[PDB]
Amino acid sequence: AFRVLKPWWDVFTDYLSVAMLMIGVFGCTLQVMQDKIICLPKRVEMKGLKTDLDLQQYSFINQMCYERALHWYAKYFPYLVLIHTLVFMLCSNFWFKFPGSSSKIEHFISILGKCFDSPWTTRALSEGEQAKALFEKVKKFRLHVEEGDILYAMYVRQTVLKVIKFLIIIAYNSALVSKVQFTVDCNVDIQDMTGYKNFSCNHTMAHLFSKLSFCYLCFVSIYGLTCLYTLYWLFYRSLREYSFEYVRQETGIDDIPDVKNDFAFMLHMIDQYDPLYSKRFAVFLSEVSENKLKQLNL
Amino acid sequence: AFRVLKPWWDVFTDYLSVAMLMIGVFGCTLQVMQDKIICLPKRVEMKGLKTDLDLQQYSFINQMCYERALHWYAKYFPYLVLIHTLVFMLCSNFWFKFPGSSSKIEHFISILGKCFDSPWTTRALDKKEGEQAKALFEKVKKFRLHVEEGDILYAMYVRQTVLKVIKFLIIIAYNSALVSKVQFTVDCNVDIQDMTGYKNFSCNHTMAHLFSKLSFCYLCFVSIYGLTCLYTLYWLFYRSLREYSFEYVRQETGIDDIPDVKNDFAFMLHMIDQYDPLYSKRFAVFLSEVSENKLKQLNL
Amino acid sequence: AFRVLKPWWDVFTDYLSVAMLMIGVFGCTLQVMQDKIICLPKRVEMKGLKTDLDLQQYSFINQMCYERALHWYAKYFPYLVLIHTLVFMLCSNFWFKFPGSSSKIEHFISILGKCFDSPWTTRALSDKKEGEQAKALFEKVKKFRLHVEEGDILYAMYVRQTVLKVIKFLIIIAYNSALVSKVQFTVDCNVDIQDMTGYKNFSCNHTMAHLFSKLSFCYLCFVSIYGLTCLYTLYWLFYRSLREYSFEYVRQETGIDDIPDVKNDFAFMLHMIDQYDPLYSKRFAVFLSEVSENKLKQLNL
Amino acid sequence: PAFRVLKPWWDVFTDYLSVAMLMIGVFGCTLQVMQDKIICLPKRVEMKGLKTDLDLQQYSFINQMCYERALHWYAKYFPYLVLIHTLVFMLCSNFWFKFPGSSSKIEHFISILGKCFDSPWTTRALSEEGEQAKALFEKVKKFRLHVEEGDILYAMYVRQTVLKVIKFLIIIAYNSALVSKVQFTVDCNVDIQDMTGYKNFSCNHTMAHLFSKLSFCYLCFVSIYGLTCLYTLYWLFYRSLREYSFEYVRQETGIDDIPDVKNDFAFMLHMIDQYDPLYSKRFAVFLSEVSENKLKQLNL
Amino acid sequence: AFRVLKPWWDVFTDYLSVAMLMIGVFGCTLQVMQDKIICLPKRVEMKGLKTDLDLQQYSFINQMCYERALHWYAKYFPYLVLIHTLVFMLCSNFWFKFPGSSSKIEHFISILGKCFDSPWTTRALSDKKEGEQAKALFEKVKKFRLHVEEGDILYAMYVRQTVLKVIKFLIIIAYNSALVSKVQFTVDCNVDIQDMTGYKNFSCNHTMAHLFSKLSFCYLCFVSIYGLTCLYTLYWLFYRSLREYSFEYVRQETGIDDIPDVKNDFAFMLHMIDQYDPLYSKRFAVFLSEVSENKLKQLNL
Amino acid sequence: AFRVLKPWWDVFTDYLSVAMLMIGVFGCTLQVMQDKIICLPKRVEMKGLKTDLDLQQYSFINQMCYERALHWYAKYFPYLVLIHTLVFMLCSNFWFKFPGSSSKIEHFISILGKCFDSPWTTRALSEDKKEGEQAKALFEKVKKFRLHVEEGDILYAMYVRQTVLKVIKFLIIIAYNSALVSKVQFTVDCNVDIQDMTGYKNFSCNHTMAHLFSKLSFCYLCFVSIYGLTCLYTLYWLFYRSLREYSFEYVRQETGIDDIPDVKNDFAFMLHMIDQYDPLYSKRFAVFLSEVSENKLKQLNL
Repeated sequence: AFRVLKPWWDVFTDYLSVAMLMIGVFGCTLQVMQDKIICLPKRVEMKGLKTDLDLQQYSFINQMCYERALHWYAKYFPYLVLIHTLVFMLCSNFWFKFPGSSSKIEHFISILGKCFDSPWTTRALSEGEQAKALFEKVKKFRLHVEEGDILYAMYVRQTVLKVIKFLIIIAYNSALVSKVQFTVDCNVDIQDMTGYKNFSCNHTMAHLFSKLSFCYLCFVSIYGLTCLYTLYWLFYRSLREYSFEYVRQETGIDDIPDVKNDFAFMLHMIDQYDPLYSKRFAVFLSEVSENKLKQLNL
Repeated sequence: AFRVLKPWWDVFTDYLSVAMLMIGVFGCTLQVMQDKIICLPKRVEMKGLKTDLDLQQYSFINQMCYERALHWYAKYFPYLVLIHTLVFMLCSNFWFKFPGSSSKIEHFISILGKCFDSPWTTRALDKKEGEQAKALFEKVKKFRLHVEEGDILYAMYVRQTVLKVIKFLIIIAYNSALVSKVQFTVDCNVDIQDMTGYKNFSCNHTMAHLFSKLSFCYLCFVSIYGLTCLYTLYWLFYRSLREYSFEYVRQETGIDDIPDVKNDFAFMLHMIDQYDPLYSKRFAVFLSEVSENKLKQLNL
Repeated sequence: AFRVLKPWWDVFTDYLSVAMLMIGVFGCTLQVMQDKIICLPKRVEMKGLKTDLDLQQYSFINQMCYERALHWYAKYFPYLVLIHTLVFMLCSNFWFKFPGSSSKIEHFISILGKCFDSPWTTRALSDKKEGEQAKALFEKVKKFRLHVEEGDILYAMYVRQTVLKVIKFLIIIAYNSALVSKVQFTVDCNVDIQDMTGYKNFSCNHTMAHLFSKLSFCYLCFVSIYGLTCLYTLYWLFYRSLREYSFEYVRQETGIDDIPDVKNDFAFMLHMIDQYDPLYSKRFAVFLSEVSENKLKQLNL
Repeated sequence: PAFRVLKPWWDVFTDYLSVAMLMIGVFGCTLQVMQDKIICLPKRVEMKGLKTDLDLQQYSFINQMCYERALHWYAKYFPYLVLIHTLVFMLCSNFWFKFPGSSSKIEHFISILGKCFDSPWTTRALSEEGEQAKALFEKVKKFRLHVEEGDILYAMYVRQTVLKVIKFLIIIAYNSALVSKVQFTVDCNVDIQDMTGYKNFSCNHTMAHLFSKLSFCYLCFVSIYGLTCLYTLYWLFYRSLREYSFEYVRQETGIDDIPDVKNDFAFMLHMIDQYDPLYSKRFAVFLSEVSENKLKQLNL
Repeated sequence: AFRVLKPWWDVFTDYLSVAMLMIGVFGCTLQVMQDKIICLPKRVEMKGLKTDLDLQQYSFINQMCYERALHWYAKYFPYLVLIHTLVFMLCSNFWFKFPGSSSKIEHFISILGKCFDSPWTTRALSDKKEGEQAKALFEKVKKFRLHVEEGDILYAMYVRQTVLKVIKFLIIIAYNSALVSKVQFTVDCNVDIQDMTGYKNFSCNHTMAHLFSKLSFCYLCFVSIYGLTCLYTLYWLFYRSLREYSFEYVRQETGIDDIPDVKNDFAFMLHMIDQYDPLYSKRFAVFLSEVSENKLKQLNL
Repeated sequence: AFRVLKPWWDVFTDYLSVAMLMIGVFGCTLQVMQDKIICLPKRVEMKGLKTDLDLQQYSFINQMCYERALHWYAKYFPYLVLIHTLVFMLCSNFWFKFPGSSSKIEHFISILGKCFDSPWTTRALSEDKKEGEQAKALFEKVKKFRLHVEEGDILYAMYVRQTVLKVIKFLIIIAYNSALVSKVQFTVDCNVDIQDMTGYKNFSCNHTMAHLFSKLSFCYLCFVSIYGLTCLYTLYWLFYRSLREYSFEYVRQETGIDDIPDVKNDFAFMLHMIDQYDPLYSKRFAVFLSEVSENKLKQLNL
């Protein structure tokens, strides 16, 4: 189910994405509740000024104001939060398990699942026909996957997209997150239908839709930085053509070669989850054990 | 099944975390359907004072006072408690979820489970039995050599302990010193007289007494948890548990050839020994070469 | 699965305790959901008392009256019951769930279970691997005798738990009987809010009061039952010294005058288990006589 | 959960009727806490409307004072009485599968019956392996020593029926006498004369036309559960359920060696017969020493 | 499972019952949301007439009229539909689970399955295990012929269900047919509440009546169809003497002029199952004459 | 499943009915939420006209007018659409489940499945112990089934009946919907005779959900015609082929064995119908329809 190959450079991002969707859900709920703007007519003991206006007129006032005095973001922030969150969620997860190359990753998953528990591997690390069948599958998988370049340039594309969107989001929420102000001074000209021209407006949910904005800014900064670290690892160790050189001096069989391309990426990544399936794969990825099993079967 | 890997410390701690979550959820629920400031104009059988104010002017007054009069905490003690509770919860569950210290712990747990049902240990204290014993000894040597050098399990627990103590202290301070800024009858002096006219208003906040009591409850529970974490940190610092000593096992079973485990095995020992200080002796079975030679001979 | 060790007393108490929580929840539901104290100014054919008051001043009147006139409990009746019930539920279940006190329970239960299905027990009640298993059970019995027959870790906690529960019953009966005559359904309030509304001495009614009185009466009755059960526990835990046992009945029934009498924690364990089913006691105690072990060894030999 | 093998028809009908009573009570409470209460009006004891001139608050106070001082004993808290009574009558049907005194024998009978009806030795003998059946046979000997020893399980279904009948009779009485008095047009007289002004008021109970019907339904349902319980109590002392003997089964299987069980075996076996008259033969096979000797010979 | 065990009347009953339940659900949903009796006082350029009455006097008037002027059925056209629907549902799936009352037909079903699938039928109408298979089938056939053709526990329940169905159908049809002429959009209330509200005689319109009438006709029509199916059961149950069978075609078609004529429960079940599939009858009747057993014994020798 | 038993005519309808059910459900759901006239009294810088009418009397006016002044279909369209959709659906799904006509269809399907995938069928048309025994068993089963089925015409009429009923109901629907469709309007003018109670006589009422509901009905009517047209097309396959007489003519030339005759009546209907899903199961069935093939199977068994 691919859960084996998922570096900590790809799980904290999923968790932070869940949190972002949660903040968006709370914001959407809040904007669902409440009553929005509640504006009154300015007049440009302590008995009060009888405004004298009928209720539908006040609904006309409080509808004209909340579409001619509230800025680009302050009225529709929750929608932007949800859109960016869904974009990031789809971009990260679905990228690798795409349509173009879903087959190779799944088949490598199957081969790794088989070779993780090979009985002949257990014996040699201290069934024979099974070892031969596994060797055949390994050789075919090598000739098919190692002869490949797809599953390499999809993680680079996904991380690049994620980092680009992180930059864009920080930019957008930078500027227009200082224009969410409670008081406002609407000056519209609904003057013959209503009677009082210039009116004052005091949005209801602005305190929250500033604090939620601060929190979303923090979470987006964290996810941006983590994607930054992944983009750092992905281009500072040349993780193509991995090297089972320490494996050779580590296990004794000094003929185990170095896989390349998609095999290299799969190994270097699945190395991060648990640095032990590398040995179990390298066991079947050696030629001398093949002839040894051939002799033993005889 | 991490059951033996959970001392009394991180049992009382988790239960108190659940209680804190309950108080936070109830507080939020009460903050939802309990209205808000019900402010009214001030005048700074008896016929009532006809105040002459419309049905939206009063709403303007309420939604100006409930956001420029009532003090900081008294408006968001529910959410702040919820956030701090979530952090305190997901700050004591990383020694079992973070990659890089997890699979080794799982293997250690499985191995510790393995070396329990040993008839040879009963014999020490069926050809498969001898082969099973030898395989157990070999796997024990393998896992021990695996976890005996990089000992990040007397480190990560230390970091979690220090951070949890820090958070307890900060939370107690900030929710104690300001715990006296929630009152019933606050007086608002807001200057909006061109629209309504009345210049100084009085506001009674609805849920402003069930929150002081709730904050007292949260302070008490958090103080208990702070003391518990402090004592855990004190115990896990009273002596260097980075090296163990099964001198009792040696003096008891006559197997005096096993050395003193350290580092990762020290962590596992000194911790598991808190669950039930007898399964420790079980590992002592797969720790002597004398028994290994005896079993190898018994195979013949 | 520690269902074997649960005396008849705690057999009902836990159930009753769960029941208490139910009342708590219901009470809370009736507080937030329903309305609250209503009120009206007092002027202290037919007619109509026309008293102008815009329908916000009435809200201020209600929400000052029902916070400065209703007594200490009737506003907070549910939360107290929930809190005390959770306290009792925690107290009753920290005797089989305490680290450093539960491993003995597990070891004793495992040993007793191994003894219960013992076929060598059937043989001694009047193969080589079978005899080896019999000797293994005898050795396990010797180990358990050497380990869990010394300290009263599980003979000093049950008494403490009973003491705490009895104290809670006392304090709860006291408080919930004290004020339960101070929760009434017509209160007369006098706050000095006069410059802002006009009428300075008002009458008010707490809507959900005559029901809260009855619910609290029910809570008092159920708590008195739970206290009675705890009292019987404290009378069957202090009139017979269950920390010094003697299997004289098994000696009479089996004929072997060679099984000794366990004491202290083993005595506690045996005595408690004896209240679940009066059979496992003899099956466990049989595999402790030297004649039985000698017979098993001789059959092996 | 296997807690079905011992359940006569009486138990199934009792559970179903209990479910229906619970539903009636739930719907009633939901109604009583989701609509309008009594809605009272002031009494002045072409044309024109009789203007009353009283604000909303005063009217709400009139309603709340009247409809807590005029409506009689039952008609206000009706649904709660049905809920409590249904809870009791649902609790009585459980002190024979939870109480310690009867749980063990019940579970042992369950397991032994499950094994006994699933024995190829039954196909061997009734048509007229080795130690595993003997283990069951020894377990049967083990079972038929902890069981056939006295009257424990045949006290529960001979006492629980008594209490159920008693409480059903009582509830029939107390919902029979206090069901003539849930009226629609009631009159209240509160001395609220300085607050509102009028002295005697009239009040119609809003949802009172459904309480009479719901109470009729509850009266019929309690009648049914009472009759079923009465029948079971009559059975528990009319036909001798304290001594069974598979004598007809003795003729049907031919092996005239099966024993004559008593007390606990009597109640457990007869009620096992009630559910399906095929467990009796399916188990009685592993109860004859001749069958045991036949199995012993089969081992060789 | 029981798919072959459903007559045409059974499927028609299931369908009509589902329709009835749906109609009742729709009616209940409507009655929840919109039904409300409205009323106003009656006083015997166009200028308005000011009734002069407050906002609770109208509530008292409406909630007195809508309980003293609308008749018994009109109050709940939905309740009676729901109850009769539940009753018909209970009548459904009645004979099949009375005591356990399932093995009594499960044996017949297993017998029919084993009878259809035997090669011996093809061989007769044209190994040791097949000879053993025929022997086992014959033994089971004898056991069922003795057990099934022994009394009345498979004819009483279904017949009683049919009788109850006919009775309920006729009763509900009569009741909803006699008094459907009282649902209307105008009702004239003359209540005696005059010293309190003042306007003595009032007129009322019932909100959702001119729909309930139509729905009522709907129910009647639908119920009629179901009832007609029940009537056909009277045709099926009371005309044919299915309690006696006769292998009139078995001897003519398979050549074995010895196939017996079943009686009582077996005969009725055969006459029924003939409706579902007219092939299993010969399959079961193959093991109904001693000729088949003799042939099986000869071939297995 | 009766996969072979569904022509194109049985394909379009099975989903057009689902669409009709959706339209009806949405119409009813909307009707349940927002509706009902909002009437006002008539008079048979600008300042409004005070009316002096309470907030209950106006409700009574609304409920009397929107019950005695708006025409039948406009008042209850959605019920009508749901009912007609259910009826057409059930009529469609009758014959393939009717008592007395179902088991025969299952037997036909079983025979077809046996004959299509058969090593004997492949071998015979290409130019053992288990194979020979199975071939003999199939030959006997087919010989019995032909006389067991080709005796009457029960299941080859019900298709004619179902087609006739669907076409008739399509005619009826395209009648009623076209007729009572100009009676859905927005502004109606009601004259109730209630003057002593509310005071005004001639009232006007702007209905809501009309210039939407009416439009939906047009939609429905169009989609309804679809079903009817499809049924009419199936009528060509009904009474133009005389399908009650099958003619296995091409098989005897294209397979080489001129010993299988042409079926009639019920078998003819079943074969012609199954021939519209894949024009090859016919030959694979006719493989076990020649006497020479049975003789060869017997000889290979012998």
